[PDB]
Amino acid sequence: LDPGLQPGQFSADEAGAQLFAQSYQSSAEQVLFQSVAASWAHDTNITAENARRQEEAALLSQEFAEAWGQKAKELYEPIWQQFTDPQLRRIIGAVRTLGSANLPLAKRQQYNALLSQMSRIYSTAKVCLTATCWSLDPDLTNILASSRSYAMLLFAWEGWHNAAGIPLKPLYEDFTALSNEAYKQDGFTDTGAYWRSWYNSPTFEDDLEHLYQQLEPLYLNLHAFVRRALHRRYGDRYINLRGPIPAHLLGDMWAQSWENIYDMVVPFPDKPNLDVTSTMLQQGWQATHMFRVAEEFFTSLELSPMPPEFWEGSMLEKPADGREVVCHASAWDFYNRKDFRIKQCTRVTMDQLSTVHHEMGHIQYYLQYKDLPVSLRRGANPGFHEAIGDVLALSVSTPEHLHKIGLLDRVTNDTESDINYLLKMALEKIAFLPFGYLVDQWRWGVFSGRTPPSRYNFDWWYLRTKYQGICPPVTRNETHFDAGAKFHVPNVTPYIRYFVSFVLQFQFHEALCKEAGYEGPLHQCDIYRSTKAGAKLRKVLRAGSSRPWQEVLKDMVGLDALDAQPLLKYFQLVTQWLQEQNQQNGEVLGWPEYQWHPPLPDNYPEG
Ligand SMILES: *[C@@H]1O[C@H](CO[C@@H]2O[C@@H](C)[C@@H](O)[C@@H](O)[C@@H]2O)[C@@H](O[C@@H]2O[C@H](CO)[C@@H](O[C@@H]3O[C@H](CO)[C@@H](O)[C@H](O)[C@@H]3O)[C@H](O)[C@H]2NC(C)=O)[C@H](O)[C@H]1NC(C)=O
Ligand SMILES: C[C@H](CP(=O)(O)[C@H](Cc1ccccc1)NC(=O)[C@H](N)Cc1nnn[nH]1)C(=O)N[C@@H](C)C(N)=O
Ligand SMILES: *[C@@H]1O[C@H](CO)[C@@H](O[C@@H]2O[C@H](CO)[C@@H](O)[C@H](O)[C@H]2NC(C)=O)[C@H](O)[C@H]1NC(C)=O
Ligand SMILES: *[C@@H]1O[C@H](CO[C@@H]2O[C@@H](C)[C@@H](O)[C@@H](O)[C@@H]2O)[C@@H](O)[C@H](O)[C@H]1NC(C)=O
Ligand SMILES: [Cl-]
Ligand SMILES: [Zn+2]
Repeated sequence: LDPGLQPGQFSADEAGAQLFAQSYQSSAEQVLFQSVAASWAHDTNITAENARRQEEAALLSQEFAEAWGQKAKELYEPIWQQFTDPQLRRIIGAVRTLGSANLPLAKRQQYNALLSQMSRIYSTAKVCLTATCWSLDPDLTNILASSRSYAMLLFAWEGWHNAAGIPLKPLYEDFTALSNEAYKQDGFTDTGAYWRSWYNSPTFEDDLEHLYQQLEPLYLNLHAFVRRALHRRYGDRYINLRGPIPAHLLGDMWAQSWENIYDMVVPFPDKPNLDVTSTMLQQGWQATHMFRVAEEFFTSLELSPMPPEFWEGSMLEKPADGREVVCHASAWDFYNRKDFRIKQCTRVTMDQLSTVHHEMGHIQYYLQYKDLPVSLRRGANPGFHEAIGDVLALSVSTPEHLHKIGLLDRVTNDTESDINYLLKMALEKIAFLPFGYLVDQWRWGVFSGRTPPSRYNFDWWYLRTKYQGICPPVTRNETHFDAGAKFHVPNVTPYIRYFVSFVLQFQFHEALCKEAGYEGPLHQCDIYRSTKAGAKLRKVLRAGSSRPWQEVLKDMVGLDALDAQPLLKYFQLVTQWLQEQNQQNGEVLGWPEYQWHPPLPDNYPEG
């Protein structure tokens, strides 16, 4: 560790703790910078030499975290919990938490190499047909989205899960043991306990379950309606009206968003076509247009534009040269208050437009809290950060807004059009809920030891069937590691944040619409050009993690807890309509033939 980056001396009392805290933050910026920079170089240009530089950069950050971590515990361990300043207790609480830096050197290197290898495996895996091979993004993504051929979709689903999942498994086991070993020395029973403590709610798991119970009837009804629509296209052989849906027929590799099958489920096809992708293609929209249009929504609210550094630095398309990259969208803060970037392999579609807004939301957060102490540059909780861009995307997807931006010529205000719109949004928002809830339930069980390696896939599919009511379209066994085929698992980044954001964003939407002075139905609200709504959103963004998230929420929304009510209110019309339709069609809500799997196509796997 470079001498400048090492800690000096401070008094062993609260007043000393304040100075320790101030100096820690000054040094940390450079170490965060070189780390993030080394990660960028690798993720935008995957090579062994860049991977090695990233591993070296991570080692340095562990050195840093060790020096300052041990210093905080040297001075403050028996006394920091009774400190009078609660904002101090949060940083000294953090700095005394070493994480992987608790590992001896050889295991640090093993830990860093594992993250590097798992990430490379997920992002360079391919499905080969003969000579040629498909990558996840764009090739397999476009197949899952626009093929309606049962066999083709199955070849893509099976291919990807095998390519990514199988080689990840032995590495994921080693990672889990090293991860737990590290956080066990910080006082947590396991890494999962550490991840949960970010929400600082002693009753987090029960609060989540009580939320899910309110939402589950909305999913069951969406599920049944959709299952019926599929049965009409695929037939009685491949779809069971009383069983789970095959996991490859919902438009998405993880069946996590159902937006791509909108055309099969749209109840009133004679109204305006709310999927706007084909108009985007016809008009010749490119990535740059999508980002500029996103930016302009932000600036309409009197929030910040993207700085020159973002446009010069960002990667907005998959590289055309001979270069491999991590294609999973991501937003980047370099912790120097100047450099902020998005890395997205942007495709020209309506959902990608929402994703552009999603990522730009992360950046806008960075732009607003950049003058705060580096430790306070986070969301109020991780769910806040994930909700910002989605909030705006709610206004952007409205037919009234799509008209303003030239993507929809008709603009009708009738109950059939509302049901079309609300159903489309449910395919994106309601269909995600079960998946968003289950990923970290799986991962928490793995970290606790409840799910050992011999049950990784057993317990994944139990949860997948339990919550989503889907089944794998081919037989799986414990050699498969289907969880590993989802980005966030091998990239070791938590998921519960997405479930929290899909609820929170409707709470934000309701409050910003009210502040904008908007009076009609909540699902028709567009906050475009509302400076008042902007000022309110800005207060949350500039606060960072300096105050408890319960208080930040209260000031914005009037409530100090997560609440499903605004989401229910938003969807109320289609919730009532879907119930009615399923009764009238004699549907069964749920999948009581839980053991059912579809047969293989006759010529599997040829074509
Ligand atoms: C789409 O249409 C709805 C419904 O509009 C209402 O019913 C229709 C059948 C017609 O008869 C309309 O003339 C009638 O307004 C619109 O929602 C409605 O918007 C109005 C005005 O924004 C709301 O009236 C307000 O009510 C509040 C009290 O909550 C008062 O403070 C205000 O003074 C104001 O009068 C009305 O509540 C609202 N209706 C419902 C059921 O929520 C909607 O605006 C329209 N959408 C678009 C994009 O034009
Ligand atoms: C499209 C979005 C990408 P994201 O912006 O949340 C992406 C996911 C990710 C996480 C770690 C490494 C690399 C990427 N998150 C980010 O880029 C940011 N670092 C999130 C952030 N949080 N605080 N500051 N920044 C995402 O993954 N969405 C969920 C719903 C999904 N598609 O499963
Ligand atoms: C991808 O990364 C490699 C390093 O892994 C970069 O290659 C270096 O480029 C510089 C300047 O052009 C040379 O001086 C080095 O000798 C190169 N290293 C190697 C191992 O070849 C490369 O520039 C990166 N590509 C892009 C587009 O950024
Ligand atoms: C797990 O399954 C592996 C491959 O899958 C099998 O073959 C495919 C083509 C399907 O038809 C399906 O029935 C089978 O699952 C096997 O090679 C492997 O032996 C299995 N693993 C164990 C431990 O038995
Ligand atoms: Cl999280
Ligand atoms: Zn995100």
